[PDB]
Formats: sequence, C-alpha cells, structure tokens
Amino acid sequence: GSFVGSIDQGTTSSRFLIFNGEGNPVASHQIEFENLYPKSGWHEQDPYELLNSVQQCIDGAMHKFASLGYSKENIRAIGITNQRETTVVWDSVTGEPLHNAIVWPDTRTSALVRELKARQSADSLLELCGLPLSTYPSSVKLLWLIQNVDAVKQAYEEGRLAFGTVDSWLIYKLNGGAQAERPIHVTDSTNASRTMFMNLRTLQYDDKLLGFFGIDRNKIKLPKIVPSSDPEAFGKVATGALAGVPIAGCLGDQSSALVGQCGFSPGQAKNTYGTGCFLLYNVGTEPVISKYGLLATVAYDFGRGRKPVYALEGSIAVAGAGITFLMNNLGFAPKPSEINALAESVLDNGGVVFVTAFSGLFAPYWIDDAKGTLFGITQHTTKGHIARATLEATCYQTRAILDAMEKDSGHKLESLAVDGGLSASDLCMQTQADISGIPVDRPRMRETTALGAAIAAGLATGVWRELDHVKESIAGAREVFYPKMDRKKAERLFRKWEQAVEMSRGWVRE
Amino acid sequence: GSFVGSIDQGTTSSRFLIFNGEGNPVASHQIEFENLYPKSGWHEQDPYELLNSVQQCIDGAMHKFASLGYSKENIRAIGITNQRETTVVWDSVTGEPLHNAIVWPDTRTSALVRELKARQSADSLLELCGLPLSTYPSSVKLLWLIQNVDAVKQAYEEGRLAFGTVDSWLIYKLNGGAQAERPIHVTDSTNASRTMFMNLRTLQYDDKLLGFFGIDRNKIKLPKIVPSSDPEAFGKVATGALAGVPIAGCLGDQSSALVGQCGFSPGQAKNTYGTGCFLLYNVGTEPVISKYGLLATVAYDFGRGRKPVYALEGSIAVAGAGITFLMNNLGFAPKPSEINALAESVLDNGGVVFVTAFSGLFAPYWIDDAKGTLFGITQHTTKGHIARATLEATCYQTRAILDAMEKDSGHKLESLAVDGGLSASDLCMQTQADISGIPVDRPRMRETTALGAAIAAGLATGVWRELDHVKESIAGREVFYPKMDRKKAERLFRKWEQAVEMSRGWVRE
Repeated sequence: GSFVGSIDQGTTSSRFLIFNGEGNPVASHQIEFENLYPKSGWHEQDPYELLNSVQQCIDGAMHKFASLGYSKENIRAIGITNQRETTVVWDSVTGEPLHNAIVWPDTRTSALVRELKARQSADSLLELCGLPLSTYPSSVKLLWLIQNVDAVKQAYEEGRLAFGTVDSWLIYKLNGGAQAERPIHVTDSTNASRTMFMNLRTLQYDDKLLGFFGIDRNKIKLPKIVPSSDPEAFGKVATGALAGVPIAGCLGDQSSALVGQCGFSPGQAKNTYGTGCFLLYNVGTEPVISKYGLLATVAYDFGRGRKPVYALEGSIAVAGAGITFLMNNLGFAPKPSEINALAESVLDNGGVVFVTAFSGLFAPYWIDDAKGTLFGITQHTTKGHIARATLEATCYQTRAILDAMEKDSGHKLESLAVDGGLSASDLCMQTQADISGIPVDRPRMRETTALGAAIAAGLATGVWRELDHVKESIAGAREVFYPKMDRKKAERLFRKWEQAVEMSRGWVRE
Repeated sequence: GSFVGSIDQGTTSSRFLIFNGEGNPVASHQIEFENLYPKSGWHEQDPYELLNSVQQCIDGAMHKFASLGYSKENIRAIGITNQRETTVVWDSVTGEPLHNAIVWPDTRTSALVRELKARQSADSLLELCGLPLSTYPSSVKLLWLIQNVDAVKQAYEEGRLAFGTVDSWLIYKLNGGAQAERPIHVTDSTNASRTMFMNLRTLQYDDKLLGFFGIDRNKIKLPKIVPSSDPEAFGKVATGALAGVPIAGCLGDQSSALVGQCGFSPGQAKNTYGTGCFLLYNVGTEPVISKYGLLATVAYDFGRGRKPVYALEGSIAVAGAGITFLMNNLGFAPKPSEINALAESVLDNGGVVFVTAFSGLFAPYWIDDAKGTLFGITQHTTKGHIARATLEATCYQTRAILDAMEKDSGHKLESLAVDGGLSASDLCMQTQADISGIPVDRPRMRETTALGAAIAAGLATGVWRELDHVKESIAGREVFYPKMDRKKAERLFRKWEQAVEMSRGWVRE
C-alpha cells in the first residue's frame, strides 16, 4: 500500500517511523544523541547532531522498509515533530549554524527574564502570545544569543541571521538549506506559538511582541508561519533515501501527541509521561487565556478552510523522576517495574501522601517555597505505601491541572489519553481513572507523538480524507482503564492530597 | 573482697550482675524471656517467667563467680531494679499469681482511662502523685484487672488480693512468698511513685488517690513503701546460690539509671536509649510539678536520715525505633552500624527534617494529630541525609524535653549522661552535644541501670559510705563536647520546631 513517514526529533533521541494507513508502524529506527551541558543549568546541542541523528534514522528505517519490499516511492509523504522552544540560529547565506542550539530546559536566561518582567508592557505579553515570560520560550533564548554571542550579534546587524525552532532547522536543511532551488524556511503554527513572537489569535507575527524583545523583522530572518498540514509549504527532502519525498506535516511534539491520540474535540485531553508530564487540553477554535498559569497554545492548524484549534497546556515536574528518586535516592528497588510491584504489593497508600515538590509546585498551585514533603509515616509504613503515594502524586497533580483546564475552558473533560513512561503502569493509570472519574485511554501502539506528524502529513496528501477518517482508521496490555473506585473515596483521597499540599507551603525560608 | 549483686528485671530481659567496689561487673548472666501479646495493644508476662529468668541469671552468674574463687559469702548484698508500672496481682495466702502481669505499655485501659478523666476530682491527681491519668500507671491496670477478671475481683472482695509492681513481686517471692518466716511485701519510693496511689510529697499512700480509683486500703494488700536503700526492709534471698544474702536496694529502672550515672545533684540529667528515650532530671529534695506534661517522680530515696530526691521525667517514642524503621521499613541497610555509617556519609542533613511522630508527639509538644512527616526532600536527597535527620530528630526532642525541665525546675542543665541503645552512636551523641550545647557523658561500662541498684544496696550495707564515695570510687569515647557554633545549632533547632509546627493537624477524623 501507501505509507507515511514521521521524523520525531526529541530532546535526547531522534526517530524515523513509517506508518501504514491505519497508523501502525512497519519500519522504525531510533538514535540517542549527545546533549551538552557546558555550565550548570546550560543545555545545548549541535544542530548537526540533530540533523544527522535524523538522517541516520531515515537511512536505518528505510533499509528495512526495503527489506519489506518497499521504497521511497511507496511513501506518500513524511511529517516532522520536534522538541519545542529549542532555538537554532544560522547564517542566511551559508546555511550554517552560528551557535549551538539552546535546548528548551536551558536556564542561562534567568537574569534576562527578571529584567524583561520589570519592563513596561510585560503584563501584556500573556494575552498576546498565550505564554508568560520565563526561561523556556525561544524569544528569550534568541535575544540572549544576540546579546551574548558576537557571531550572532554581528549576523543580526549584517542581515544574515536566520532564526528557527528545530522544525524549521530540520525542514530547512532537509530541503538542501541555502544551496537549493526554492529554499524552505518555515515553521508551523504550533511551533510558532511557543516563541512569544506570534499573536495567538491571528497566528501571525506581532510587532508589539517582537518590539518588546527588540527583534526587528526587517533585520532578522524569521521562519514563515504555515499550517501544520500542507501539501507544499514544506517542500521535499532533497537527497538520500527520501530524495523527492514531500514533507507535508509539521507539529510541535506535545501537539503531535494530542493529534496521535485523536484528541480533536473540545475537552479531549492527553498526558505524556516522561521525567514529568505534559498535559494538553483541546479547547476548540477560540483560544483560552488561562487564569491559573496554564499555557495557551495551538493544538493543530490543519488548514483546508478549517479553523486552527487551540489548547490549554500544563506540566508536572515529577512523574518518572519520582520513580527514579525511589530507585536511586532511596534504593527501594533497582528497576521501575519493581517500584510498581512494590506499589501493587500493598492494598492502599497506607495513609501516606508524598507532595513531590522537589522544586516547588507549579500549575494550578504555584507554590515556590515547598520542598518534597512526605506525610503519614508510621511504624507500619513500608516501601509499598511510599511507592503508591509516589504514583498517586502524579495522578492528583494531573487532576488538579485538568480541573483547572475545565474551569478555564468551560468545556467538561470528555476524555483522557496517556502515552509514554509511567502510562505503562497499570496501577498508575487505574489510579488516574479512579481519581479523575473518567476512563483513561492508553494506545497499545506506543509512538503516539510520531503518529501525530504522520497524521498531519497524511491529511495533506489524501492518506486520510478528514479527521473523522483518521479516528475511524486508527481505531482499526490493557487499553482503557475505567473508574472503579467509589467517588466518595476518590474525593477523600484528593482532599487529603490538597491538605498535604497546603501544609507543605512555607517550608523554605530565605 | 566484697561485691554487690544487682537484679535487673527488664521488659524483655532479665540479668544478674556482680559488681566490685569500683562499679565494674566481674560476673554477669542475661536471659531473654517470653512476652505475651494476646490482642493488639495487650502486653502480658507470666510472673514466674520474670522470677525464673531472674533465678536462672543468679545461678548462671554465681557459677562464673565461683570460677573466680568467690561465693555468696563475698556478696554483701544485692539490689533490685525493674521495669516500672508493670502490675502483678497474687493471692495473699498462697502467694501465687491470679493473672499474668500486665506490662507497662499495655493499652487495654484506654476506655477506662477515658472514663476516669471525665470523672470529677481527676484534675487533682497530678498535683498529688505527680502523674496524670494514662494507660501506663499501675492504678488503672489494677483497677482494670479488678473490673474484668473475676479471679481478682473475688480475691479483692474476699480480702486475699495482694498488689505489687515487679520489684514488690520479686522481693516477696525471693524471700519465700507466703510460706516464709517474716514474709516481705514491700516497694521502694521510686516504684511506688509510679502507681498514682502515693502522695509524691509525703511518699505515702493517699486516701484521696486510692479513693479516686475505688481501691480500699482494708480490702487489698498494698506493699509497704520503704526507702530505695535499706539494710533490713527487703529481707534476704531465701533459697539458692544466694541463700542468706541480704537484699538492700530497690529502684525503678529509670531511676536506677540516673543513680548508676551518679546523677545526684540538681540539674544533672540522664537519657536512656532503647526503642525510645527515657530522660530523668534531678530536681533535688522538693518535687517539681510540670507545666509541660513532664512527670514528677522520685529520683531515689536512700534513707539514713537523708531526704528523698525528686526528678522530672520525659520520654520520646522514637529513638532506636527510628533506626529500625530505616533498616526494615525503608530497607536502607541491614544493620544499625550501617545506618549510622550512611548518616556519617554526608556532611549535614541536606535540609531534611524528620518529625518522627509515628504516634504523635509527647512532652513538651503534645501533638496528637501528627504522624511521621519528612521535610526537605529534593532530587539531591540521599539515604544519608535521611539517616542523619533521623538521628537528629531524637536530639531535637531530647533538647525540647531538657529545655522544659530547666524551665519547670529552675535548675540549669549541669550535665547529660547517656546509656543504652543509640548512645553507642558517636555521631548521634556528638550531635546531641552540639544541639544542646553541653557535654554528653557516656560511661564505658554499659550496665548503668543494674549499677544503680548495686549502689543502693551498697550504700545500705557500707560498701560505699556516702554518695561522694560512690562517685569517687566509680570514677576510678567517654565525653562528647559541643563543637558546633551556637548560631548554627539554633538555626537547626528552629528548623526542627518549624517542621514540628508544620506537622500538626495532619490527622483528620
């Protein structure tokens, strides 16, 4: 038949997958690449490590695709999904990087954020772009680069400086960056919504936003904002095993995950578990500015006359990191599987609640003076109770964020899909269904984020006619966990958690 | 030479030691005996298991003593020290136990305690006897026995019921219970101060106290209250390897530990480490009734015209039990040695504070709605930080109790002596000195509690002439000195008290 490829360029690993018409992979290749931490809190990557990682996964996956009897001519199109915010700067003329890419967790911008928050109009940014000032957005990373690296400052003033998120860099280079007929310098609405340069409501660059950061549109090269699904805006792969294959899809990774879960209606949510959590909440065609510190962002922009769809986003710092803490810091067990086994070994949390505020707590609590705080310990408390409480902590915080999304949105939570990391813990996802009072859907096909980009590319090139056809086609280990806990009991457990959170604030003094 | 024996009858162990004139043991024998836990919170012992364990230690220790070339004729007298409060009832005529002994931690009295506190006149008890109503004192255990066992009620109403703490039971039987010329049913001032039957200031049974519990002086046989050191009041061992050897000393175990530490001056304190802590604070010859829930009790009553000495007492639930918690519950390590090593692995607590209120917190905090609460956890927190915080928790609570004792008594803390259990941890002891700002004295000779009874018996029979002779004779690592800047110690204590305050209100029912 006909297949769709997906480049999934992540924070620590790259991937290329080839999906069939029902969204199941037939060929895959993964590579872990090098992350650089020059100074403390600094996080960098060689942009060519990102591109070459990807090119190696293309070569590997296509080597098997061939063993299956297929070639690039069997690939209708490829989509791209990427770690968001990570900032790349390159020379418009050479097409070469002027500095390393600054990865989204990088904290070098700390001081620069404090100054920008003091500036006039800082209060207006949230309503314009959907995000508040912080170290994460590409805006502060790009401005920091220009202010602290003389190559990129020089480049900026000479008019040769090009900016891009990872999607733009990959698409730019894959088309044969600079030395190419019709060079492709673009970014999709989801990725562009993460810079703080784009008006969330118009999906176009906003001069009041760019003006605040001091970036002149006439002097830097910004990627053209295009839909997440387009038959031509992204061009094609120039050389290699995919030479001549069109790129037709592009989505920020967390948005791509929502698409991979078919979260297309208002109130449909996804949670992706890793070290922490990234939750996205489909809010429909009108953006929602949060009153609870949630981010307003684009879910997907599939064009074809259809309105762009927005989302509310929240994140949790400690999910898998809590299991890691139990395994390494406390030595409970040497494998995460065995941590779950300990949690399953006991019937309940034993009264234990673990407010996993290692670095304080964020949305909807925003408690900066709590640390990790463990309540309910008695002589009868064993490793299993603490393991359970650690899994429960992520479920409570997930509910707290979803509860805020409901209030922000006005849309009742209609469904929750989970992928990655701790979602593999049957106990944890069963606990999530119990606590939130909603079924929890876990796809057996695990590459949800990669599939989102394939869906985007497939829609642009008639692999799928519409979004209803995507759902029906994708829907053709346990997969759905249904609430089994007495509601009165779920509410008591959630109130005990919220009690513990409140009792945790004010620990830290300065 | 002349030696002094000491019977040390404990909650889980019995032992007999023979001390020389310098307070060092030359023969020892220890036996672990059976404790019975019928239901949850119930704790019982066969009174003959205590006596037989003890008698077996006497025989064993005297076999080693003989190999040294000595016999009973070389032992001027023996002393007895015992687990307190543990309540024994036996038949006045036969001398046999009517029920098993109810050990001090037994909580079957909880409902009966609730009723007695609701009663009128309950507010008067503390100032009379020095203790408030709780599950621990023998009074509630005896009253429970009378109300729920018909062998005792009948024995009680028939006029045959004899009551005793473990000291009284042991001395009664060792002299030959019932069928003995001159039978001895006695108890010392320290043990008698623990029942709630005795006026603390007069050292005699109080009709208002006994009346409150409904115990009739003329119907039950109570032990005669005598000094902790007396040449005749305790009689002598009737049979066995010590037949004819006088009993001349008797002290509740925690008082005996203070004596064994030579804590004879006001402001001298001791802490004995086990599963928890028992701290005693010498307050001199006039008792101090606490305003912070500390117990007022008799330190020792050495008679010979001397006036009895009183103490303030406090206890901590989690000391050694905290190490056990790290080892077994959390699997940090398999041996206390290694838990200590982990705590030594780090330079400080890492910001971690462990309010070890597994069963709430007692004096001076009295927080009944807290549980164990661990603060300060980050991704940089390791087993060593938590192990350190666990040792620190006992030091912080030790200081809080000592601080309350100073305020109650008005006597400045002069010294702190430690024995048993966690006192072997140099780090814990050094941290205690750092936090309390006072030297911590740990005797190299380990049987501090047994020595106290030997001192009592030795004083009564001129092995030692005076307390100055006791001190000098025994004095013939050991001290931990504060090495932490007071500024840092006060910050650490303030973080602990912050954590304690942040812990209250956890339990909602």
